[PDB]
Amino acid sequence: KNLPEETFSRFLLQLVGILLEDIVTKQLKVEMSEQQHTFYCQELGTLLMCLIHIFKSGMFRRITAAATRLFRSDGCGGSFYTLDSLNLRARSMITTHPALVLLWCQILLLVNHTDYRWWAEVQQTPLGMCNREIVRRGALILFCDYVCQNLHDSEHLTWLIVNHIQDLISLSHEPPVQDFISAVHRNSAASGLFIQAIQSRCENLSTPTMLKKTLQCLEGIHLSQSGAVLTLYVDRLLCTPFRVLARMVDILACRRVEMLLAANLQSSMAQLPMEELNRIQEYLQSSGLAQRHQRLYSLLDRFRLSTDKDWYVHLVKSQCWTRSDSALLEGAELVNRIPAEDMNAFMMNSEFNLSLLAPCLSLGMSEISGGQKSALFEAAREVTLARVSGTVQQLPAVHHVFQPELPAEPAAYWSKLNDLFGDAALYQSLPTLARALAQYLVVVSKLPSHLHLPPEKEKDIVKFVVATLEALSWHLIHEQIPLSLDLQAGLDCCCLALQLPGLWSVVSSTEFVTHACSLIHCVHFILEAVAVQPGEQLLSNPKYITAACEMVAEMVESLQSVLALGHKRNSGVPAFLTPLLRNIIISLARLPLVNSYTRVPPLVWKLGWSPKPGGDFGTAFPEIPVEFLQEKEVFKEFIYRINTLGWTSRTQFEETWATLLGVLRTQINVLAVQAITSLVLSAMTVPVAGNPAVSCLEQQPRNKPLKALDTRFGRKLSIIRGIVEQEIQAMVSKRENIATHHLYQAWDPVPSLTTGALISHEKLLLQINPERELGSMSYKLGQVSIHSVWLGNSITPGVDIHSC
Repeated sequence: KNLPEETFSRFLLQLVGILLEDIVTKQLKVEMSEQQHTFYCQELGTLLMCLIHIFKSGMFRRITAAATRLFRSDGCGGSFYTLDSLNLRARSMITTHPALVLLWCQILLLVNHTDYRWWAEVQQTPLGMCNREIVRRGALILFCDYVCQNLHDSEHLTWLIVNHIQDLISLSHEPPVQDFISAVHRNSAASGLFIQAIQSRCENLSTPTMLKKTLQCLEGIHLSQSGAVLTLYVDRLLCTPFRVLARMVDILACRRVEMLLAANLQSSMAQLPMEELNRIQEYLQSSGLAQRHQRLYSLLDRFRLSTDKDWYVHLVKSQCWTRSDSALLEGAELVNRIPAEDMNAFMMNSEFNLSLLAPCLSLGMSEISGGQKSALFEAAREVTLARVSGTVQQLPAVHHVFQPELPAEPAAYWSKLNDLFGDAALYQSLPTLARALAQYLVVVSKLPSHLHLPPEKEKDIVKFVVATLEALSWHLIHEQIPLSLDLQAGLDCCCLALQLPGLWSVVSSTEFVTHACSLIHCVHFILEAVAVQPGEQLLSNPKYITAACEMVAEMVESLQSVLALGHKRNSGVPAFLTPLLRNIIISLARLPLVNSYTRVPPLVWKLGWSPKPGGDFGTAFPEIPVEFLQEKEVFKEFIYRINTLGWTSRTQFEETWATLLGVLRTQINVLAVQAITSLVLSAMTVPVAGNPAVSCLEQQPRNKPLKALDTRFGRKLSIIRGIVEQEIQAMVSKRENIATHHLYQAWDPVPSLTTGALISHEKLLLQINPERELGSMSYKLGQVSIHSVWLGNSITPGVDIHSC
């Protein structure tokens, strides 16, 4: 019993199917002409204009409902052109005929078929092919105009804004995406999600044409979300050097303050917090930004006020025993001239600002780097490490590995973790205690032995890198991003404990199999919930150990594609983590829990190689035999795993030496003389020598140390140009050496020379040769100058590196 609805709708959807099995699968000069191909792809152009007139004009009522029960339906046992067969033909129509794959985008929306498998290939959700950007930007102007019509479905609003951010803004002169944004300004909860996306994509919104299109879309947003547009107008986008992009973000930030005070004073204070308001004004005084823009600074002072020995002690309490302020560089100097016999009585108290404890550590280092020992920096190492222990004392006894896929399925262990740890008051401390351990571990390479971390308190700083990175994965499931500056403060406590020789050794032992496999689940969870758009991947024994072992193989192949600074695939990571997350995937696959599997290239596990592991751990595979390396595609992927990964204790250095010499058909003679170059240079490195995480290749200045210094006027010369050169490298230089975001990371790996200590950056003031970009550390034909050949090897006319 065939309906007349049913007879006429199988005839127009299987005549789209005849025209598309030809244009793909027919030869272009054999069966058809070219004058006969001007008119064969032009009969598919006026038959898709007949199908979007029946579904839109509404006069054809019965024909619209018939297709929706068919594209959802399978074919009759294969007797029809079914809807998954018809759509394989069209994605190979992408490239030859890109004007007719924009007409097939507007039909699939119109039938209620918004299926996220096909809509990701056409938009590339995380030089170029010139004929796809008509379709990639053409299917995103057509996917917004379907969202704007029926905006009641919130499932389609939250997909297109979180994923496509750099594309949603850069189209804003278009009549279907101009209407998508105004409804977001109408909607209360849909406006707040648009503003979390730009803070991740500020690294690409700096070119002068991409920033003029944000301010026309951040022009008028909802009044309940004008407190998140005023922390974005001050922190990120106002420091642009464009003086009509610093002038047009003065029109938009003074206008948020004026509509708020004529509004209710009740709803606006819960919108812009009293602790969050003090953070903003500390950014403007240490910089010159308040004195540049006068109109912005007048409006924020009126907001707050509507809402002598022992005399000196009381005045400093007003900004420290409080909730939060923006006085941080100004707050840190006041604590200095407390009489220095009593810091802990006046710092370790009920509620001292822990954001006045982490910038307290930076200023007392500058005193030590030049001169006398610091009452700022000695007594604030005592305060930092006592608060770290009690939270781990608040943690339970026996630790189980974090699992974001099946969290409550193991046990009721996670009942304690939401009440003693999951409190929103205990969570606030974990990014204030997280800036604390970031600045303390850096200066360890240049502190005296009074100031190094204790050996008994060394266990409790290993256990606390594990516990603050699990509060980061717990908000992405539930609430939002943590703060995305608190994405950035928690993964700096983790990058430094893996660089020190003390803290890295404790993570390797048998007692910490649960704590080293939980930094692998939680750095793969922050890298996948940011880079991998929904419906993708990164690139294209108990269970948890091999679920931690398979996790590290996937992430290292991304450093080619995903986390390489400036790739086409790196538009999705917001580029303040590509310094941070590149240095941290290296130093976790140097663990003896993991390292044996990671050197095996991925073409091997498709082939038949799987011996048994045993090392009193999970995976202790032997090294790869020579017979697999005799193929080039199999041999190009083993050399990748050994250079960016480095090596370990000296027994593992001679294992890779014997595998390459048996290779020494001429396509594999070329690529293995280049693999012997890279093994010697990891014995040439001046710290740990085999770790590309911490270190880089030693270089020698061929310029001698100067004569113009060392006089009484000459010692004055060295202090003045110490301040000028040091904030250049924060702006000008390339940070090849440095992962973290901190300021005074001046580090040049020139050794002393029979090698000795390392020379600091301030002592080699003008030694570095002019052949090299500032701070960019690589081979550039001048690493060892012949000054340094003759005084290490006295000739003038742990590995045995002399052996190799």
